[PDB]
Amino acid sequence: VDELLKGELVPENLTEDQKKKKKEIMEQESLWKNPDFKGYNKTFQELHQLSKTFANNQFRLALSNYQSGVNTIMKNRDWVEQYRKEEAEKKRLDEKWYWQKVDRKAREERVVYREKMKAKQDALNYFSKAINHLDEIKNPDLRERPEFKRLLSDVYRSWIMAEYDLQNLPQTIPILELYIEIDDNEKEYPAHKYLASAYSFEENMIKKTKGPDDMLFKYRYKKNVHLLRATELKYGKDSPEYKHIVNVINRDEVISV
Amino acid sequence: VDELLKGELVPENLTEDQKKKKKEIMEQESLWKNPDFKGYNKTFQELHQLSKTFANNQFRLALSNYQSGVNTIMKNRDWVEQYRKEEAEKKRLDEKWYWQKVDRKAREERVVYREKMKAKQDALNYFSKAINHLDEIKNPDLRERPEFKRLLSDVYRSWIMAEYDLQNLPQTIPILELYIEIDDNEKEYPAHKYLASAYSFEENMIKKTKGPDDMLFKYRYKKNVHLLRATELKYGKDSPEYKHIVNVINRDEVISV
Repeated sequence: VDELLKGELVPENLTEDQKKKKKEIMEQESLWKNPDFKGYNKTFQELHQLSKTFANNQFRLALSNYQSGVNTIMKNRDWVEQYRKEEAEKKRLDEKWYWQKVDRKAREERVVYREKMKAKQDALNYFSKAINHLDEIKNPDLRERPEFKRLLSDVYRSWIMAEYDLQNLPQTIPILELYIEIDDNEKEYPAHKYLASAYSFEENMIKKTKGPDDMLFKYRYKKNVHLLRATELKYGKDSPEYKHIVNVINRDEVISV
Repeated sequence: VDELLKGELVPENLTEDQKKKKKEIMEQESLWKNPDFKGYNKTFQELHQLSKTFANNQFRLALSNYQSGVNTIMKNRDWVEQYRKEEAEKKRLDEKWYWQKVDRKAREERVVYREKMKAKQDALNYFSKAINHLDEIKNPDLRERPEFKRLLSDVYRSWIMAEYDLQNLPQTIPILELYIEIDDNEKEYPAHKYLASAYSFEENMIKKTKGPDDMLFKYRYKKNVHLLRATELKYGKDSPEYKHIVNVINRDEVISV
């Protein structure tokens, strides 16, 4: 089942009394129809943010931004694939020595690396906008629907992957922790694999800058927990990989005998 | 019986009158409930240092540091054992001379000695922190409990053992003397063995630097006293070993006939 097939958050249209109640409100607003009205006090007008119309409108804005960021990554890979194909298929009439071939290859790598970093930053901008649109949906009931969770995981997953490619490891930690709190996302080993690297980066920075010992241990403890969890999720418990990790964790961690 | 099994100093929870006194104070503190209060005069809040909550909190901090220091020492021996195992099992395709094997061996000894001292220094910092935590437990009654004496000896013993390895012998004298004043640690021959070496170091320094003669004798006398006591505690009085030490000490000391 595809949760984003219809491109909507909650379908809005049953009680006879409720239909009667809605009818009189419609007539009341007809009497006071004033498109030029602007409420001095915004408290009443801000109640619209809890409506289904606001959530549906915000959902498509976040959906559109998510799609735009996805296109940026996909087109970048397609262009890079095409670029190497065209570079290899063109003739080199002045290329006869091996060190010339090495130098040409390094030029291609710089071009490819340059465009990948440029694409990642553009895609992250769309994902960051997609995050902001979803964070202003203040209705708790609409936040638990499968459609909301489907997009929120996809937005977080793409954002974390792109932010990791930009070497922004510390900024990936808060999104990853919110990621594993949705449905059964905690059971996915890739989500725990990144947290292993993300906390390892934090641990090195505290050690490199000679930071507080309390922060050093908290990051070191968090690093092993998600590193061990990923080993269990991908290779299984009591596996040879699991046994190897425990020895590494135990040697690194502090134990009392 | 393990005094550190529960990891606490004194278990905190009976008289009807006392239960009434505790009731009225709790009511009074509710009236003046103000989490932002900060006492301008520190004398009254400093009385919290005599509480059981403070002593338990300090005891657990010292316990945490003691465990970390022992982990530092123990993990190092695990690494040293593993390092020697890995070195012997790797292939040496470019080693054919006896002096080459001697040369390769000496590097491993230098690597091992370098890492051991780093572990000893790292563990010593944990023990010195553990020592400081216990010193600010100001309640004499809580200092006589078996749990406190159990941890105090263990912290002192590890700190003394580590500091001797860093060749800082004169620093072990004050800690060793406080060690043999707790329970029946005075009957341990290792305690008096260390004091014999430590006071010998002090005797040489006075002799070498040509210090006062009075300090030369005092370090010499203290050296002999603990040297003889260690011999007695291990091999027994009127033993062949004990007779050997008495001949040495009498020859070394100055006597009048």
